[PDB]
Amino acid sequence: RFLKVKNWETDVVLTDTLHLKSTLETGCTEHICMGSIMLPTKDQLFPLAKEFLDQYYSSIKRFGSKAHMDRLEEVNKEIESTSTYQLKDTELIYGAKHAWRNASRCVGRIQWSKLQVFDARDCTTAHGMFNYICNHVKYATNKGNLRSAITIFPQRTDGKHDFRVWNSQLIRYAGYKQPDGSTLGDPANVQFTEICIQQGWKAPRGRFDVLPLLLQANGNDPELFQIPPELVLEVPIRHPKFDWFKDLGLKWYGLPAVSNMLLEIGGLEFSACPFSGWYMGTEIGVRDYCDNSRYNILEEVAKKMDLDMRKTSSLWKDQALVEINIAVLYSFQSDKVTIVDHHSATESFIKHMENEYRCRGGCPADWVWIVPPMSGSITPVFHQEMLNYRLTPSFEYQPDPWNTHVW
Amino acid sequence: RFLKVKNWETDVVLTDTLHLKSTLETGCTEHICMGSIMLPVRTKDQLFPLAKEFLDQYYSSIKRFGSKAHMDRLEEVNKEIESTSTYQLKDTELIYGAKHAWRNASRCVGRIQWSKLQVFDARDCTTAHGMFNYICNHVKYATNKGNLRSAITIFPQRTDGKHDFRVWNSQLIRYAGYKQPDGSTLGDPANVQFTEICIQQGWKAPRGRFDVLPLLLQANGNDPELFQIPPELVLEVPIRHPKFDWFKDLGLKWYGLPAVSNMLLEIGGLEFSACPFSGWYMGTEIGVRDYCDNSRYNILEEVAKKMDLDMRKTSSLWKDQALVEINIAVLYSFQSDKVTIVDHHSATESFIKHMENEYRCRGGCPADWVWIVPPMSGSITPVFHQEMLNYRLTPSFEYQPDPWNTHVWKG
Ligand code: HEM
Ligand code: HEM
Ligand SMILES: C[C@H](O)[C@H](O)[C@H]1CNc2nc(N)[nH]c(=O)c2N1
Ligand SMILES: C[C@H](O)[C@H](O)[C@H]1CNc2nc(N)[nH]c(=O)c2N1
Ligand SMILES: CS(=O)(=O)C/C(N)=N\CCC[C@H](N)C(=O)O
Ligand SMILES: CS(=O)(=O)C/C(N)=N\CCC[C@H](N)C(=O)O
Ligand SMILES: [Zn+2]
Repeated sequence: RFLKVKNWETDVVLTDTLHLKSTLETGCTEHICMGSIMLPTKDQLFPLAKEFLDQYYSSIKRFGSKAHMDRLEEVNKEIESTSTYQLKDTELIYGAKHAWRNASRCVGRIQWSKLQVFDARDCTTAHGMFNYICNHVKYATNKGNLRSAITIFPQRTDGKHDFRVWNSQLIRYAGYKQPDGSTLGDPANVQFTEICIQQGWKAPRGRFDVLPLLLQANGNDPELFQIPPELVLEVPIRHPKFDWFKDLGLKWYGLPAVSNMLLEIGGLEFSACPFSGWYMGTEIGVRDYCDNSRYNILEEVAKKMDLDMRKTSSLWKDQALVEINIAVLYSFQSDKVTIVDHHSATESFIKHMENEYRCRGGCPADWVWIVPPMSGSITPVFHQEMLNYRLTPSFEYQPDPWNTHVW
Repeated sequence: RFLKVKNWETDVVLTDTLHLKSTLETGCTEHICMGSIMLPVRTKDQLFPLAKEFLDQYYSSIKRFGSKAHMDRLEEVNKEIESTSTYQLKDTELIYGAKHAWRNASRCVGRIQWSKLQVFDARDCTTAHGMFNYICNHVKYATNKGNLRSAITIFPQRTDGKHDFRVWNSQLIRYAGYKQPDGSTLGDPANVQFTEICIQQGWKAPRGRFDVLPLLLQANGNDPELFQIPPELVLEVPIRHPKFDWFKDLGLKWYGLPAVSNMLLEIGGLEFSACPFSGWYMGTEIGVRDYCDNSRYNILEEVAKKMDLDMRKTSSLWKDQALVEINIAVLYSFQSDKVTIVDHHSATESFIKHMENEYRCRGGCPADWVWIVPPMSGSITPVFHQEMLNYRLTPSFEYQPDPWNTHVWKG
């Protein structure tokens, strides 16, 4: 019931008690671990509301005050009458920060308390959503000095009036299937791109075409909008030693902004809650550029480096991988666009874990996601035992809207 | 029930039914995943079901389930248990058992090889000297002048827990570690405590950076005894780099034969507490972990210094750059000397093929992703993208506590 985690490089041992406050299920059982699986009424709402308000009032050190009991009454009263309730601004902000704090897959949580929350619950139309999102993009980008932000659209009602951003991220590149059988641009976005085209988007059919936004307000049919190009900061990729690197014609965008998740606070469900921070370099250099099902540039880069590609044991893939990732960090830094390397980020996360253990009694963490996709064991997180469990408020996956929506 | 796993790179989806045959616990629950935790005397009562389950599995494997030979063996084992409180495995069952413990080892990426395992039956051994002789033969056979062959040597099983056979070494071949008065460590820091024990037992330490440790062997619950492996049996590889001529001057070498000796082999409820086994190295074990872990030889700085990398900011990726060069050197050296080794690309690609074959022919393949994914270049290996299910099958290899913690010293 009190659980220990050991760091095997430092022998530091931490005791976790926070897991007892865990509510949602992991997918695992006593017989089987599913740790590496990517996706494992009024009666329901009151305990959920109560549990949240209790933690909220405890956090402002007013647990069991007349203000607390009054609010609990108030939220119960509103549920009994309307079947839902509305969060105070203070609760919304707390809930949002805590959903980030509880995100077991996020290595960047040392930042969790510095999150600008944009309350867009007064939004009613897709044009309204576009305005809120441009404002978020501009604020967060901050001319390259990135600031974490979330924009929160109105909460789910009967579930037939959902607000959704159909894009997986606010800013992403189009993917096209070609007569050739190959893919131009980002293969991850082939399906969404087709949905955009079918909805009327004029695709430039290039390698790095910034997708349009497909915004759904109030369960209505979604609409297309182009983000003003001047609000989309992009970084040309060059290498500090290889003058040829630029001829690869690579670029990426500065602002990572996940737009397809669901924010749950106090049992209320926010299906449109785009949030943004900044990149760890490996996300772009290792995953986006080198995944086989992504831009898959390893072959081309190794060729320019004139590495012996005959045998896997020459580690040509590993050498190219490093140089690609040096270029990504070099380019962002040269252009003064915030980016963090995996050494620095994982070091910060260890310090964050220690803070969380000291001040909160633990930190839910998913090792499979926290350890970077390159140079795993030379980062301190590789050697850190982590306990994974689900706390609320949370960010949850939700099904892609096109599978669900009724036209 | 049927459980699905997806490969997110290929979209291949596999279906697991083998998890239904799993009995032992994982450490996880519906409320908590312990997938990254390193470590999360039986009665006659519990022994016969364990034997029956194992013998049913054995007789099914040889297509003799429900045969007279099957039934007579169950009765024979049952009678032996009630009469003697334990039983003895037939040689065939021992071989099947040891191979299956390997097949079931969810943290092992090398399992494509599981069916080729040379099993040395050392159950007639009685003394530490007898153990030394068995182990020398295992080393020489497995080494095979660099053409490494997988092998296991199996000493007598546990009886009352007071007469255990144990190899105190964590591997048959490993380098000494010495803590210096100034707090620095000479040699391998992982082996400091064991080295101290060896010295206290009477080993004369050469006190260098790569001294092969003596064997410390316990037979029949007796106090352990020291022995030096003949150096001519210990194959070692000097580490050099194909392009960097200064790399040799780091003075690095490593041994060719990895031979884990501190695990317990469980077959049909019987416990083999001394069962050293060996295969061959994946390059990253040495080049990433043994050389570059901060708490091991820790060579990253020195290598990057010699490479003249920009070491003032982590964001130059100097550590990553040096890491690749070290790992190229390890593979180049082993290959140049004709000592078996496998790179992490080959080994993981082979593992995915193994895993797919196991799903099709066995109904599953328990695998621990945390351990299977290599410690460098994770996502450019196919295993990173493979969903895996981890569960415990028997026969199995288990951790056991270190014997210096439990041993009753006779004097
Ligand atoms: C400020 C700098 C941040 C850094 C460096 C960072 C880093 C990361 C990384 C590397 C991942 C793994 C992503 C992947 O492999 O696709 C991740 C996941 C995640 N992050 Fe953070 N993040 C940051 C900010 C934020 C913010 C502001 C939020 C929410 C307010 C957040 C919430 C999440 C969530 C929910 C996941 C898991 C998403 C999933 O399961 O796909 N992050 N983060
Ligand atoms: C033939 C070539 C083999 C290769 C390339 C190989 C590869 C590996 C690697 C890389 C690991 C993780 C090691 C670590 O990080 O410390 C491992 C673990 C393991 N292997 Fe294999 N292995 C091989 C043969 C064998 C054999 C012959 C056995 C037993 C018969 C075996 C049983 C195990 C077990 C039980 C583990 C988990 C050890 C632990 O939890 O500490 N392997 N193997
Ligand atoms: C199958 C496996 O769970 C999957 O590839 C995971 C592994 N670790 C990951 N880690 C991060 N940060 N992001 C990912 O997309 C993944 N993918
Ligand atoms: C805490 C964590 O479980 C621990 O460092 C593990 C991670 N994965 C590993 N994987 C392998 N192959 N070997 C190891 O020693 C480890 N160590
Ligand atoms: C998008 S975010 O909120 O800042 C969190 C983060 N840094 N990464 C999340 C997903 C981004 C994705 N891995 C990508 O490479 O585009
Ligand atoms: C030792 S073995 O049975 O061949 C399995 C294997 N390849 N590795 C297991 C342990 C070796 C250890 N990682 C080492 O670096 O010495
Ligand atoms: Zn688990």
